[PDB]
Amino acid sequence: HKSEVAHRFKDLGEENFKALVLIAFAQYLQQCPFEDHVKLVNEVTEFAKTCVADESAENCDKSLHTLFGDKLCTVATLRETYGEMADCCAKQEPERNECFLQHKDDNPNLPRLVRPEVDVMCTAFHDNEETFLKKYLYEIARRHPYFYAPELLFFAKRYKAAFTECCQAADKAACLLPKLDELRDEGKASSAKQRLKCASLQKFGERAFKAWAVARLSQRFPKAEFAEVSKLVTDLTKVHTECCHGDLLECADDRADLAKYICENQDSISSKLKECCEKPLLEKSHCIAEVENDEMPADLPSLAADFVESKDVCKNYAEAKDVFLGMFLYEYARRHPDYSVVLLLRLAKTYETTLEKCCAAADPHECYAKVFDEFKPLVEEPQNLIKQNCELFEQLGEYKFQNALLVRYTKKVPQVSTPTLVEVSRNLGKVGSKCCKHPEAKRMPCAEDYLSVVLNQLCVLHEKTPVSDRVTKCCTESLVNRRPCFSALEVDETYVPKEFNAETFTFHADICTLSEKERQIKKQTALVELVKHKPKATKEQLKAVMDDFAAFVEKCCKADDKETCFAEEGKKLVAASQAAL
Ligand SMILES: Cc1ccc(C)c(OCCCC(C)(C)C(=O)O)c1
Ligand SMILES: Cc1ccc(C)c(OCCCC(C)(C)C(=O)O)c1
Ligand SMILES: CCCCCCCCCCCCCC(=O)O
Ligand SMILES: CCCCCCCCCCCCCC(=O)O
Repeated sequence: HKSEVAHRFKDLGEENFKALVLIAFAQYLQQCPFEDHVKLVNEVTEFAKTCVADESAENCDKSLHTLFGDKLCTVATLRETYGEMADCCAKQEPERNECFLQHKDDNPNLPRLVRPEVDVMCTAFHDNEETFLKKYLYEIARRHPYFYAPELLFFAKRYKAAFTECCQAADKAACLLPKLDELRDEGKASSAKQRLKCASLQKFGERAFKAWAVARLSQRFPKAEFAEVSKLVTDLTKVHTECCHGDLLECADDRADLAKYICENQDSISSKLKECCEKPLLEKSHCIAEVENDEMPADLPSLAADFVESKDVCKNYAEAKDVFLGMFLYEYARRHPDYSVVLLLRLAKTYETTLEKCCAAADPHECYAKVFDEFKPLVEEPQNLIKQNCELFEQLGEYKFQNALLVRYTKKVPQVSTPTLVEVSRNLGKVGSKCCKHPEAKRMPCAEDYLSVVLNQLCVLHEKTPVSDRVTKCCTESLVNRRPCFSALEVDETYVPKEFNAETFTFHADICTLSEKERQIKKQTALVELVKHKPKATKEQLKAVMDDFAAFVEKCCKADDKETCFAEEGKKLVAASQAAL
């Protein structure tokens, strides 16, 4: 209205406003120390409060984009520190705003953030809670300058909950450390998913995006009508396109506007939105993105009527193909919330191929008559992969599951580096955890969401140490072919066992006192190495060498002459194994 800064202040509230302003500057002034940022926040906050007191006070009618840039431009070492960024200040708005968007830093070469000791954290949290929370807010934002600010704030609030609860329990570290572990992983996945969505919008184009969204929205809002779903999809395409361009306030406005539309139209969308639609602006859109699926309408027709039997299949289709294809997607997805989106895209692509062929025939009905038979194999390939894999995760536990993967994937592509093999296999294990805990109906969606980041991370690592043609092929396959391509790779039978290195298999009882995390990685590294030298070992025959180590490392670790037990029985464990494999 009259004062944008006043409006935002009154809507977010002071606490939220302060945290968001800190995030906003942190992501642009990535090198300025925490103290300089607290300074800007307080200066910006004092000015806001003057505009809340009196909306027509001086400078209160300036745009928030204008006020943000001005404040960026008053930083004294701007030219010194950020170089080219300072030349943005020589421009008029809106070219100045656009100039700042281009000069952030994806890789600020800052040191790794080190998790202090539990008691060092709980005493810092008790002493100056705000200073403690906000510094960590600063450190994350400057390292993820593209992370959507409100989402980062919601994480911060969770961090607060964990420290509040655990810094008072008997075993602090037992309470706090799994929580820190979950939050970090979930924040890393959210960050990768955000950048991957924008990368996918450019790589694959707007058609692919609309197809994906139709399917997803139809699963979540099965009672909505096609036209309403398609109207939602049109807007979300704008929103994602704006957000990916990078301007935080424009992204926030577009998201907030969509949430308002949806909340003013719950009757046409979903019966599960009531609670989200009571929450304050800051949380509404995030709440909606996570709402559970509506119950689908009872007693829906077979898709056969409108898509196989009807006389006007080919006539309906040729009039507007993507509309007709999107109605198919809509009708299939609403009945199938248990499917992955990509599966639904494979079915729609199958239907599209058949109509392209058969609508040219003299008797289209005769040609496309058996099109639904073509769906059965596509549906069962990923259901079988889920059922089977999730049986093993229920049958081994995370760690042993992880070990089974290491063997499988090293045997498949034994040229991949050991750290990549280890990182990715461990992550795949964690996909098991997040997803096999869900009932059938939620399995394929869960696996799809997390696989997409895990497999992407594997591909990104792979572009930079390319050892395998077959891996490269799957990383540059189509959207729908990527995961099936991975699943299809055969064991490398034409491989050459890796040269033996005595040191690689040598443990120096360093092992008995390491964190369990490190003990796992070390065991897992060697397991990979084991398989890299002896690729031809058999299931039951490997379990042999593995169970030698099982007992070995246990007896040479019980306090005593550790040092030479790992020197003696070790050369004894190496030698027995080479001849046995
Ligand atoms: C092919 C492609 C290209 C670009 C993007 C962003 C894609 O993801 C769709 C966004 C998913 C959405 C709509 C946010 C949801 O699940 O609610 C897919
Ligand atoms: C660590 C690594 C190295 C090399 C490859 C090829 C990997 O592929 C993982 C495919 C995962 C999936 C889709 C669940 C499957 O097994 O079918 C993994
Ligand atoms: C310098 C002022 C920067 C202020 C940025 C904070 C406003 C962004 C949050 C808007 C609330 C969330 C909207 C939404 O995503 O639904
Ligand atoms: C290795 C553990 C990962 C979790 C269990 C395997 C999941 C199989 C994936 C099936 C669905 C993938 C999505 C798709 O391509 O349709």
